[PDB]
Amino acid sequence: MLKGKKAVVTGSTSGIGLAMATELAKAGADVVINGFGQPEDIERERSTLESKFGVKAYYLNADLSDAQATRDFIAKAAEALGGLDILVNNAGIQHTAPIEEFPVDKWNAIIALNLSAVFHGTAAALPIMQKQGWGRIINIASAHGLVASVNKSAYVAAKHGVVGLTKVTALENAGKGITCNAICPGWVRTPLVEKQIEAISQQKGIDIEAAARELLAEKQPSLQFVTPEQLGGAAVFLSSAAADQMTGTTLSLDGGWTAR
Amino acid sequence: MLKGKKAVVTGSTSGIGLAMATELAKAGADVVINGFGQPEDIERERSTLESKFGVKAYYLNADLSDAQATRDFIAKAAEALGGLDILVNNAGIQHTAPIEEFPVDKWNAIIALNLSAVFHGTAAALPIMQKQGWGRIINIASAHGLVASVNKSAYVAAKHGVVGLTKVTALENAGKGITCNAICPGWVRTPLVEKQIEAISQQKGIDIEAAARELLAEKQPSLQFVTPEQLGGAAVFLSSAAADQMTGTTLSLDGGWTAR
Amino acid sequence: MLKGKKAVVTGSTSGIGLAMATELAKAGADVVINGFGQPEDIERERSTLESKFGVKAYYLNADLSDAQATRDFIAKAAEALGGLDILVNNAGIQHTAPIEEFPVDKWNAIIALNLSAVFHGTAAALPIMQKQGWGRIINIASAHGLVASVNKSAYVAAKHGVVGLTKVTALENAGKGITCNAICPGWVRTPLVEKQIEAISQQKGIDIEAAARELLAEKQPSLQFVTPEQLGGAAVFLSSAAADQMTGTTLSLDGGWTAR
Amino acid sequence: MLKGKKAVVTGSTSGIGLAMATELAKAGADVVINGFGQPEDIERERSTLESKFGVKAYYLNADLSDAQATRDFIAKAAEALGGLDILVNNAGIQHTAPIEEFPVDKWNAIIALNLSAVFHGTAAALPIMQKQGWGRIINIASAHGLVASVNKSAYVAAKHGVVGLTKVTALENAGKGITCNAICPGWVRTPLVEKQIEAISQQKGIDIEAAARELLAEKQPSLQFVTPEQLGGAAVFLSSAAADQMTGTTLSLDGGWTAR
Ligand SMILES: NC(=O)c1ccc[n+]([C@@H]2O[C@H](COP(=O)([O-])OP(=O)(O)OC[C@H]3O[C@@H](n4cnc5c(N)ncnc54)[C@H](O)[C@@H]3O)[C@@H](O)[C@H]2O)c1
Ligand SMILES: NC(=O)c1ccc[n+]([C@@H]2O[C@H](COP(=O)([O-])OP(=O)(O)OC[C@H]3O[C@@H](n4cnc5c(N)ncnc54)[C@H](O)[C@@H]3O)[C@@H](O)[C@H]2O)c1
Ligand SMILES: NC(=O)c1ccc[n+]([C@@H]2O[C@H](COP(=O)([O-])OP(=O)(O)OC[C@H]3O[C@@H](n4cnc5c(N)ncnc54)[C@H](O)[C@@H]3O)[C@@H](O)[C@H]2O)c1
Ligand SMILES: NC(=O)c1ccc[n+]([C@@H]2O[C@H](COP(=O)([O-])OP(=O)(O)OC[C@H]3O[C@@H](n4cnc5c(N)ncnc54)[C@H](O)[C@@H]3O)[C@@H](O)[C@H]2O)c1
Ligand code: NA
Ligand code: NA
Repeated sequence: MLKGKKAVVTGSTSGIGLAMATELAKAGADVVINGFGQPEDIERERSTLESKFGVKAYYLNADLSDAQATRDFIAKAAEALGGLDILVNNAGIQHTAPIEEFPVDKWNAIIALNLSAVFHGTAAALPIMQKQGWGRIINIASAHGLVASVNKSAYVAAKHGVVGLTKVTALENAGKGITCNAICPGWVRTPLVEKQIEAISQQKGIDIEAAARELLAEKQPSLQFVTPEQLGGAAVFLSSAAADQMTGTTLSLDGGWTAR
Repeated sequence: MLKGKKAVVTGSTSGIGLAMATELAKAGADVVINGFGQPEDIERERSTLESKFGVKAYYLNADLSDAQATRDFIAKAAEALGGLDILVNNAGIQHTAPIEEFPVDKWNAIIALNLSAVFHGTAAALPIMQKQGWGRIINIASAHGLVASVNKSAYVAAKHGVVGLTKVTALENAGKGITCNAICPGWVRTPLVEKQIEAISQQKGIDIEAAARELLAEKQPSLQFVTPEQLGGAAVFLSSAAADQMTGTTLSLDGGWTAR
Repeated sequence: MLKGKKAVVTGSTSGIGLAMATELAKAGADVVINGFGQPEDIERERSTLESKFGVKAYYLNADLSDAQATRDFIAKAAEALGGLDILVNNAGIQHTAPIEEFPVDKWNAIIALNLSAVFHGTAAALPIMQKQGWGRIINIASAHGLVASVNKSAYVAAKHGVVGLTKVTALENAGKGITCNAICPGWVRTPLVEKQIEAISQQKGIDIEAAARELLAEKQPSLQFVTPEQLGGAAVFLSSAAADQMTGTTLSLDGGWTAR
Repeated sequence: MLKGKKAVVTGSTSGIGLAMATELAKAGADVVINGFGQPEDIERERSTLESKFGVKAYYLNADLSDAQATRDFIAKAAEALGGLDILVNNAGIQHTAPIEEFPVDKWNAIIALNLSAVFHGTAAALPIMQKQGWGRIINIASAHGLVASVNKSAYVAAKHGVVGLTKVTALENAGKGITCNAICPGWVRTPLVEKQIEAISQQKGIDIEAAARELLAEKQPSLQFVTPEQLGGAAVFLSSAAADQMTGTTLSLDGGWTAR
């Protein structure tokens, strides 16, 4: 556990990121959360981290598709926490279309958030971690950082990029007490995936749960979703001493996706 | 933690395997240990698992280079434990030489133990795990299951084989409550590596600790050994609920080896 | 050979790209070249393709860091050639620095050219190839699309991205007569690498050829550079019938870099 | 082309190997063929290589599941040819079953032929190639050297092993003028695959060509078989000067299998 640690999770107002923040707070870390949503919902989440788990929590709104806003977000997060031990670069978006129809603005948006924000956030965090001789950078990539699917050019490119960037970060900081790894989930039933399930259901003329089964069966041999709580557990493991020499690698929780 | 669980670790009389057994016993599992060594040392280890950690422990001697002996070992282990929830296929040997000089008997020995024993042990364990709808198979591969080094033809071939076999096991048992993953360590300073350090030291005419540094610097960017305790921690993570959808993959704890 | 084929090579005014164009022209393709340099040198190269190899050649200046300029370049190339059978996405730049010092504008420039231009060029080319039921898209990635090195965050991220994008392109166009693959070279002694050799030489206080040897020895087991002509040969192979079912993959010509 | 070169192809009495031998003979190499079959068919193939392509051809019967027989085969091949420039390690077998039912003798047979014979053949060939400062070792692995499928434990393990062994061979001989690479095909409609198609057809109660379509659709995005002639073309490319710095890698011709 992580008592005393200071953690930042991007895109933690909902989905995987919120489960990350929750597991980190449970383990005893103070947490900065981030992302979009209804103000009342976000404040309920912030206050819940504090009242359930007895840690400090802060919400810092920053649109991480902007480089300077990301760099400023990290600075503000570190100021709030009084340090920065663990950075989870999680915020991301999706858009599906074939390449020749793929909107240029969607390409740019996905590269900006899913790839460039990881770079800018890392760049801002590293000097803090380097000065204290301890850090964890945990990038949320995807099975799509290792393999491809149709109609996901920007996302697959970005996630592959994140895997590469994770490696560079690790190598540059090897031996310094700082590790960087990429968690690579398969399907997790958040709203990012519910939209894809809904789209299949309309294409096929089937109920939503039949469509969820079809989505799993195509990619994920276990035929079960990965959960946000499982991913939170993986982040806590990466943050532990057992993972001191785990750096520059991918941790796939994907129900067998990448085994075939 | 793993209270009530029944674990078998091959090649757990010393080295990584003994640390695996220790962490599993600490987490509350009963443990079957296995491997060669001085009878008094092995019995001290068995009795220590019991008296420190309050679990049952059994030592079953089996030379796992023999298929039938491996299959019989699993049966005897399951009988002793009253079940079999977690199998860690760890036993292995090494021999370095270039291919054209590599002894045929050493090729055969390394394939037999480092690869075939994983198959035979898995084959024996699976029906037990399938009937109870829960299992963990944890194969100890290597960074050398993903990349190569000179003079390690048999070992690299075997370890790559283990990574492949891990994938097949995972896919065949997808959704059944059984996962199979391969831990892929970089250098860990056991006697298997001390022999290689000694060999460098003689080649270079340097003290042993200088030779250990040279061994690390060539391969392992962190310039630190991975520890057996870290690997034990990884095994405990793989055995946890957070890893229910982690299957068919590799968990590299290698100080950056495979990032470059 | 490629008589009658219509090829476009980005960044073919010098370096690898010019060797690509040359091999394609030798094989009988008409070629559009592209890139920066002295006008007289570029025109000499264009006219040389024609007079040596008896093909048509065109130079179209476009700064491919701009999306619309890339898309317009493809349209103009296809108009010049009367079609578009083979697209080699080669143009790229490099900049070395550690992450926390890595200029934001250099990150943006490298992502724009080395990754985004591949997307925009592919997007523009695909409908042409889809309508004729034959095409080759050949992306020039790197060993750094598969593994990392220090101080190359943007480039490694971009090149990993290219490998991902190559996979998506291949899958979206599977069976259509169009393949997409990524050539992943190790060191090739162009000006992009000569700058790095010069930088080592100054850091170490050694002559340039000693520095070239040091650059090779660190990464490239063969201790020899890959040549632009070899890479041109690989492109010609990818464009051949033997490669009709080679799609979505990487072709490493790297002197062993990625084997270890 | 390969005029004057001396090539050996294991398991070249039929299937992929015979197409390998044919392309090598077409390119001007003398060829030793090997494998089982009807004596009259094998002699017709040998004599055809000579009369169509004007090269010398030899058939040497050796059961390559035996180490010493493999090593002796290489010696006899080199004696027949007057040298040995190109070795294609192709012979292989398949057997499908789940792990817990997988015959021990089939595990042993597949490891012996598909993995160990590659080692023994390489070991025998290397000193010949080392003394002349030129060689090509071309191992026929599979998509199953990179990823898994159910019911193929031994084969996947073996093929992964071959990929590892290829890397070691390459690294040990880096810079010596000898390269070693693994061709990794997807489905090729030989008798090894026809048996699997027939098995699907009986399971599903469908005609053989429907079953062939189902076999492709599951794994191979292009929905077309790879041909033996394509693979022969890849071998000829690997043997060319363009591939002098291609070593230690995999060349996937798999219709997109490994892209997803
Ligand atoms: N759901 C899956 O199956 C899955 C699988 C693998 C990887 N991923 C990755 O996990 C991460 C989280 O995905 P999720 O499924 O929880 O998605 P989600 O849509 O449920 O949550 C996205 C989060 O990011 C925030 N966000 C969006 N745009 C932002 C911006 N410009 N700046 C700051 N925050 C922003 C949202 O407000 C939200 O908090 C993403 O990187 C995604 O690619 C998801
Ligand atoms: N040490 C490292 O750096 C390292 C790194 C990666 C992977 N590995 C792998 O970890 C595993 C353990 O290695 P280690 O370094 O602890 O080695 P070790 O030599 O210290 O221990 C080997 C264990 O296996 C047992 N053993 C040997 N032959 C056996 C046989 N025929 N049957 C049953 N048991 C047998 C030994 O008695 C001992 O208990 C091996 O598979 C090895 O390949 C080790
Ligand atoms: N040299 C190597 O060792 C090596 C190895 C692997 C991959 N690569 C890749 O090969 C490709 C070519 O590299 P190179 O070594 O020949 O480099 P180079 O610097 O010699 O040539 C780069 C080419 O791209 C052009 N170019 C640059 N910016 C451009 C822009 N904005 N728009 C259009 N054209 C532009 C240049 O004018 C030139 O024609 C790059 O993608 C590089 O990443 C090179
Ligand atoms: N067919 C495919 O889809 C496919 C795909 C990828 C890889 N492969 C690999 O390609 C290689 C050739 O396969 P194929 O499909 O042509 O099979 P095949 O069954 O058509 O041919 C096998 C060849 O090996 C010979 N052989 C068998 N046992 C032997 C032994 N003990 N000693 C010497 N020779 C022996 C046979 O006589 C025959 O010449 C194998 O390694 C296989 O794993 C095949
Ligand atoms: Na590597
Ligand atoms: Na895959």
